[PDB]
Amino acid sequence: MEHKYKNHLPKIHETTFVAEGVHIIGDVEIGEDSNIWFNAVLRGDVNSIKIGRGTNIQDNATLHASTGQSPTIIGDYVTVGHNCIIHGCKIGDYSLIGMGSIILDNAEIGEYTIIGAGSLVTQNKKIPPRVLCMGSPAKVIRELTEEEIEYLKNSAKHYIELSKNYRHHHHHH
Amino acid sequence: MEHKYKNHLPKIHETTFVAEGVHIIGDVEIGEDSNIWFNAVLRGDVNSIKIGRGTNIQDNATLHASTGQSPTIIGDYVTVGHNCIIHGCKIGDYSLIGMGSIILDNAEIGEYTIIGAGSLVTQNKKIPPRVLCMGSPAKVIRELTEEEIEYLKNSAKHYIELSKNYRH
Amino acid sequence: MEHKYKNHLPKIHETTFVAEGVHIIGDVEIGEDSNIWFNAVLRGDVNSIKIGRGTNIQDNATLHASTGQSPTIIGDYVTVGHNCIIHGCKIGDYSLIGMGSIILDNAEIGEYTIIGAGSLVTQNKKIPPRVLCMGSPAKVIRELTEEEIEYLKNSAKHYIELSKNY
Ligand code: NA
Ligand code: NA
Ligand code: NA
Ligand code: NA
Ligand code: NA
Ligand code: NA
Ligand code: NA
Ligand code: NA
Ligand code: NA
Ligand code: NA
Ligand code: NA
Ligand code: NA
Ligand SMILES: [Zn+2]
Ligand SMILES: [Zn+2]
Ligand SMILES: [Zn+2]
Repeated sequence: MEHKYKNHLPKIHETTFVAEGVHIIGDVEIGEDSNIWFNAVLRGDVNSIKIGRGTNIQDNATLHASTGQSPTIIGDYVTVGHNCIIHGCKIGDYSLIGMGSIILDNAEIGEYTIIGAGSLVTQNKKIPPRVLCMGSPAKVIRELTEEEIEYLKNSAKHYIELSKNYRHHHHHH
Repeated sequence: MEHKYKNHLPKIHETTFVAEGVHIIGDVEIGEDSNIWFNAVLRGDVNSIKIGRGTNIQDNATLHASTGQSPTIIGDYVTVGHNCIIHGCKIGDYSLIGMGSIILDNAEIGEYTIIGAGSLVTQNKKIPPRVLCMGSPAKVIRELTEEEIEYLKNSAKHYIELSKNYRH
Repeated sequence: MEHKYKNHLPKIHETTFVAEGVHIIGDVEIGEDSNIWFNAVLRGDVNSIKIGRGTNIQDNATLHASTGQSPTIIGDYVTVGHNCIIHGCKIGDYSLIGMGSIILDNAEIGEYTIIGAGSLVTQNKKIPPRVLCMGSPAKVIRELTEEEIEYLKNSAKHYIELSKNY
């Protein structure tokens, strides 16, 4: 579902997959090949949400922001895990937010970074590119390996392929 | 959406805002200007849920309770953050439950208290009023400042304004 | 709702309770008297999900799995708490996953085990039967008492009875 808020209707690319039970409200922009999964809520009322190209927002997640704080800005080929809370933060390209994590206002996650499952990235926290960061409050643990970087090169692209299988549902018996 | 459970139909004030995807079941009472957000579940089957005036229950949250344990009692002008799990506990007026927190059966949160995001308030835990409490397990950190009290004086009221802007 | 994915239709027992707002997709099998609560998502697209008999999956939870990793296999009379994330793991009979917990790929929870609320069981972790395990990352704390075993013997049964009252 797409809902209007004041003078704002969501701007959703024609190639974006939106699963059932989703609510996208107001000032939300979602780029090509991005894919939004079951029961996710993307609420752009008090502030804006922008999602780039080829990014997945997984099931039961919530995206929001705060009046007068940073907008929610998510780059390209990002993976946001199931049941995440993404709140007024910036996430760089190719990064992965582990399922069940919480990212608070004005935080920034560099590109090609893994946030471990169940992490809490607190307000204003700055996380560099190419690291593993995890815990509550989350801390930078180590640099990613070449294999982990390669995994991030393609994790979102596999979700794009998965979402195309759903977009062609009416082309399957 | 409201659902009957046995003999119980939800008692929702005429001015309560309820977003889409919400399921409110059974013995649930919600007061004037309270506002319930997308995909929240308020399940009053095994015990009662009561929410006062001007309280927000944010998106993807779950409110439930347990047999023979404490009902869920939430006061006025309370903020319950996104994806919280609120279970058989008492929450005093003007308090804020940080997003993604879990509050277990028989816990009590005093009035004018902030629970930090991602906290776990354990069973039977009593958190005093006018403090910041955070962590898993959650611990009292310090008393709130008057600026934080003033924030709590208005956080729920700004949510009321927000809900009215949807023009339901 | 039971959504088809490619050639996979969910196989749901006639006695399985499924609440409103639920999305069950693809290669998902759910057995007799199991009960799936409001807004839960059970997504069997990249891998399968199997749930036995008398098991509850509570509100706002998500079950999923990963390509090339272990399927999600949940036994009989299991309790999965509200807003849990259950991912490519095996859960033994009569176990209880405390609300808001996360179980990652290839983990195994032994039967008659309690995972404390808000816990994280990491990938490939094998939790023995008949213990309490809690924390993030979760650790085994102690063996369960007879009182707690009795509680696990009745927890899912109470959810079966609750679901039938709907
Ligand atoms: Na719509
Ligand atoms: Na829904
Ligand atoms: Na959640
Ligand atoms: Na790891
Ligand atoms: Na993607
Ligand atoms: Na609505
Ligand atoms: Na909050
Ligand atoms: Na509890
Ligand atoms: Na096919
Ligand atoms: Na714990
Ligand atoms: Na730890
Ligand atoms: Na059950
Ligand atoms: Zn918010
Ligand atoms: Zn419950
Ligand atoms: Zn997954």
